[PDB]
Amino acid sequence: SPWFGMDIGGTLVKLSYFEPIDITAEEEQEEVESLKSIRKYLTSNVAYGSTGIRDVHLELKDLTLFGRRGNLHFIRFPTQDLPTFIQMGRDTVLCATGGGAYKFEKDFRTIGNLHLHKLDELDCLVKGLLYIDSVSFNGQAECYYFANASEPERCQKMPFNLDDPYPLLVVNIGSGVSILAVHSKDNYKRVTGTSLGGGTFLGLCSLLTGCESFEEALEMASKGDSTQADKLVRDIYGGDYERFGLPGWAVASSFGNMIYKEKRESVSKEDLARATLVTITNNIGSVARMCAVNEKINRVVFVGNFLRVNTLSMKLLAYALDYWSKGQLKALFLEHEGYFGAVGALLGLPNF
Amino acid sequence: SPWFGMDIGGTLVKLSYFEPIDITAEEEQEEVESLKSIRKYLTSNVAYGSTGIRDVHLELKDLTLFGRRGNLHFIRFPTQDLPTFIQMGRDTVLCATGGGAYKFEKDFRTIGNLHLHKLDELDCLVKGLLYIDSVSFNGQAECYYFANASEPERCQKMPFNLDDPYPLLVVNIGSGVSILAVHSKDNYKRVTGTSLGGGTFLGLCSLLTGCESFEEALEMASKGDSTQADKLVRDIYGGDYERFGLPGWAVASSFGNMIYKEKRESVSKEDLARATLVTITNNIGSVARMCAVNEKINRVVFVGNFLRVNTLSMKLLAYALDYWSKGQLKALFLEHEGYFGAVGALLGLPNF
Ligand SMILES: Nc1ncnc2c1ncn2[C@@H]1O[C@H](COP(=O)(O)OP(=O)(O)NP(=O)(O)O)[C@@H](O)[C@H]1O
Ligand SMILES: Nc1ncnc2c1ncn2[C@@H]1O[C@H](COP(=O)(O)OP(=O)(O)NP(=O)(O)O)[C@@H](O)[C@H]1O
Ligand SMILES: CC(=O)OCC(=O)Nc1ccc(CC(=O)N2CCN(c3ccc(Cl)nn3)CC2)cc1
Ligand SMILES: CC(=O)OCC(=O)Nc1ccc(CC(=O)N2CCN(c3ccc(Cl)nn3)CC2)cc1
Ligand SMILES: [Cl-]
Ligand SMILES: [Cl-]
Ligand SMILES: [Mg+2]
Ligand SMILES: [Mg+2]
Repeated sequence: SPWFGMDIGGTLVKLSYFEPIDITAEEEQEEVESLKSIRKYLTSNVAYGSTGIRDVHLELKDLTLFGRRGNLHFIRFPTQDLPTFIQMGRDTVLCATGGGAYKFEKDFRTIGNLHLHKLDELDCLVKGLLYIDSVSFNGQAECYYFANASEPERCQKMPFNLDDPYPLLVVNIGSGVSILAVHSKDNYKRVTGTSLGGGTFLGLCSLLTGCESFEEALEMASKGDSTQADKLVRDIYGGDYERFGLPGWAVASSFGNMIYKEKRESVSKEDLARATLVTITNNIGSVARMCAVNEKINRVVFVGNFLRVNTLSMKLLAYALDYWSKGQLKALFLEHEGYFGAVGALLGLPNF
Repeated sequence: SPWFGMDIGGTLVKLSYFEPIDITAEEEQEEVESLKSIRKYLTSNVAYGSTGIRDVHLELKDLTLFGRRGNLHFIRFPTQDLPTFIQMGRDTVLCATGGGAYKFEKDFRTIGNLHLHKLDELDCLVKGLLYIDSVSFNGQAECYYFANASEPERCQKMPFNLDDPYPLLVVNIGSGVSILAVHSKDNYKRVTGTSLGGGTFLGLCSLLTGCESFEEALEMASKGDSTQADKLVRDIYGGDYERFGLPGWAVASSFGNMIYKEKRESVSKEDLARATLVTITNNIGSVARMCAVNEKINRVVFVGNFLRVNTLSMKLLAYALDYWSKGQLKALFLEHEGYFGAVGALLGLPNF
């Protein structure tokens, strides 16, 4: 069977596909035509239908997995379009994780003789993260941070070594947020979560601005000024509040200036998009900091797809975590941040 | 001079006024006419101008303060209307706290010979809270909780004793949120804060629903269904997620269902108001729980005016704190929750 790992989230389905490249002359004859058309279709296209996308830049090449060499591909599409995916299949062992592995279990079994193996979301995320970092990103670091995140004339992306990754606080920003504490390869726990995640950003931004996509929401936010909607410390005090170490630029009340009708009438869509992004991102960073202090962990890695093509939130997290922790916490990021559950699911295949 | 304590916040000015009731025959003759008209005007009216309100139900009667007996009155008005207040004064020692004590310092000194004494916000809140609880609410408890907050057929308001109030986690919900740890009468600290507070609720609700007042926002929210906007755990999994103790009704992504255009077109204003209230309140409770765990404090008291005439948020905080802490944290509330800074400022008067 084709080796696939699937993570069916509330918003996106993430798929990891291992394409063998050591196909002998005999193995190619023994392969069925449906298998050849599948492998050709996946490798000959970067867009699948109207909503499927292969993230070509993330591909791992010449990976040795399960005793074979191949390429590891990373594919995503909206969970809303899973019926189309299943219908394409109806006309194999599937290791699946995420909430949709349970919700859509009966749907996957409409594909005759298909064996669906639901795998623990926490196990898949941790095993997938540790595996990708162990094999590296084609010889480059999988993990990176923003060095000197306080000075913008110096803030630049730099590699970070996770060869001894324990302990680790994993902040998974999907539709919501889950916070995980990883103490060893076999000792990890879900600490807590918050409901203010990527779905909040996208849903609120759509209500406030009328944007029609995650990308359009980010483009609006890049042009906006969140201080037009937010009430800052200096709006309340007239300046910094030194007694409690609060700079004048710190947000005292997100959207707090929107209690005034005249300010609601002058704010732009871009301003509101930026204020939504800043509000959600700062809240995520603050919860991550509080959890790191309680878990006594100083390395905080952020995953999920809320940070995909989202350098604003990445740099805001790097700056905020460093600033508010007085330099005691480090914000870490991962190139394959959206796909670790799908990889971890694929890695559960030998158990069946 | 008239004995006043003032807390000038980003949204509301809170005023505590001590009305002496042991005025002798001689003292009444010696009083100036402007003083008599002030005392009569404050005690003969419950509405001052178009935006000032005296919370008559909070009045403390026959209080002995600074060697005199009197009544302690509690008055509020929007900070936006402070210029009108100052202009009424221009046609005394003022102990003032809050951010506006700094921002509007020069404005108060336009009142000739008026001495403004800015007092620390943390000192005023703690001293005011401990004082009011010490003198009781006219013989009734100042502090209360919601007993059996898990069962709605049993959840009822019940008094709580704070005669030995240490340690105490104070969660001050104004425009934003400040979290304080009180270890003794002279040992207390600001732990942290969050920018998702009452100003976020009011500002977002006004943007999303067009409501024109805090009261109208609460009335809309009482009629709404937050699950029309929020994505729940059961929306993602099809039910409860027992592996991590997450019930199906828990919110996985606030406003997360608003990523779908068809759901944005069917949601009502009341639903969005309720989702705003639930989102802000749950985030406040979660941050309070995390801070309580780190500070090793099990009594969490909520103050500010976000909870004024807001039983929904109070009961949500009581239920959530008890449920998510497995019964190890207790949500506490105070009748004079919006006025402790103003009282603490009034109590600083003998120092001048
Ligand atoms: N093309 C996209 N479409 C939708 N959302 C996107 C897209 N790209 C990035 N995002 C963001 O990524 C978030 C979803 O991240 P993701 O890690 O895939 O979560 P999920 O698994 O689908 N949901 P969950 O069930 O909570 O794990 C969305 O809420 C958006 O903020
Ligand atoms: N009549 C009202 N007008 C405005 N807001 C109200 C009113 N009644 C209750 N509120 C709520 O109370 C919150 C303000 O609470 P409050 O404790 O008075 O804060 P503040 O001191 O004015 N702001 P801060 O500078 O952050 O301390 C508002 O954000 C509303 O959510
Ligand atoms: C392994 C993995 O990634 O799983 C995926 C995942 O976790 N999805 C998910 C994300 C977020 C949530 C929300 C949440 O966790 N909670 C718990 C804590 N809450 C409160 C509320 C009030 C108080 Cl006073 N205290 N706590 C808020 C709701 C639920 C599921
Ligand atoms: C005594 C009293 O009541 O004073 C009144 C008061 O406090 N007003 C007030 C309320 C709230 C605030 C906001 C805030 O405190 N912060 C600090 C923590 N932040 C972050 C962000 C990211 C990360 Cl990664 N970490 N931390 C967010 C901003 C500021 C003032
Ligand atoms: Cl299974
Ligand atoms: Cl002073
Ligand atoms: Mg996910
Ligand atoms: Mg205040």
